[PDB]
Amino acid sequence: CPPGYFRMGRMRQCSRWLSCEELRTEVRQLKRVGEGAVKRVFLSEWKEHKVALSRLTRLEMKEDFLHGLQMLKSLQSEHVVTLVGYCEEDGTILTEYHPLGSLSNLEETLQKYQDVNTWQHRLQLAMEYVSIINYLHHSPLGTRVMCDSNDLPKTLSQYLLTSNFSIVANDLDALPLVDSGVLIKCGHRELHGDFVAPEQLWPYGEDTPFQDDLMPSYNEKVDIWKIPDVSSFLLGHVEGSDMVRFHLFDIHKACKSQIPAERPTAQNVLDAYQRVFHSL
Ligand SMILES: Nc1ncnc2c1ncn2[C@@H]1O[C@H](COP(=O)(O)OP(=O)(O)NP(=O)(O)O)[C@@H](O)[C@H]1O
Ligand SMILES: OC[C@H]1O[C@H](O)[C@@H](O)[C@@H](O)[C@@H]1O
Ligand SMILES: [Mg+2]
Repeated sequence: CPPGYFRMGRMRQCSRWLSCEELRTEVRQLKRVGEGAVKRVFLSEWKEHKVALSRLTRLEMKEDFLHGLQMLKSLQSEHVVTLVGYCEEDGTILTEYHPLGSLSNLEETLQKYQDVNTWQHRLQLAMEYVSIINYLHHSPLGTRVMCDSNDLPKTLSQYLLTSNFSIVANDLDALPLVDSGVLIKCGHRELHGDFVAPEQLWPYGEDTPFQDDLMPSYNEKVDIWKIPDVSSFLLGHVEGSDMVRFHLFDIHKACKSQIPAERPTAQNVLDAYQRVFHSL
């Protein structure tokens, strides 16, 4: 669809984005389905279509809410959830509903849908995830980083499983730009652990207390760092999974280089995933 238009369901053609009056008069809210530091999300209906209605939680998270909306408007593509309508005044966003929901439900979903509970389909799932990262790193709005991914469940929370079994990014609230000398930080609070990239950890030791003003900024390689965790989750433990992990060890090891500049690009990881896929 051209910029500003959407298509879903049995729509053969593209319709303009809905506005405040259409959301106020034509959408019937059905039941809560998610939440949400920024949005409260409701399964809803609009004509024959199930849609998601995301409502701003607190007029204080407002700034994060419009960022995701602006990201959503400019980043429409096969990799992002379809934007249907929005209303800034009401702090609402309308998008295509995906009844399989969060990527977290993958294992639950794959038991009906076991024509696709194979290693081949899971690895293709993993290739779609990397394709999104590659798209975000080369987006209409420049290189964008999927900042809100400090642990596996939270990272998966941000993507949806479509009924065809593609993946799309959904939550784009935290999407800083990397560029000029423009680097980024994922929040203002100290990050800990091994899921975040090591350059996201405080670098100055226990004898220097954390000060965000001293925390050095970083770039889109923090997304590369997290690829093997998402890929491994998607492969799961069905026949062939460990065979695929074996062939992915080294590309995944390059994804965990302590030195960010040594990690591959998303395009490199995708390329290697494809070669491994067709070889097996
Ligand atoms: N279009 C949709 N179709 C189906 N389920 C959805 C849809 N949008 C959101 N949900 C569900 O509701 C949740 C909404 O979370 P999300 O949009 O990430 O809100 P949020 O406030 O930004 N959460 P956070 O990650 O803390 O910033 C998702 O993780 C899904 O479980
Ligand atoms: O919840 C929003 C906030 O969450 C975490 O602190 C980080 O991952 C940030 O990038 C993000 O801005
Ligand atoms: Mg989220």
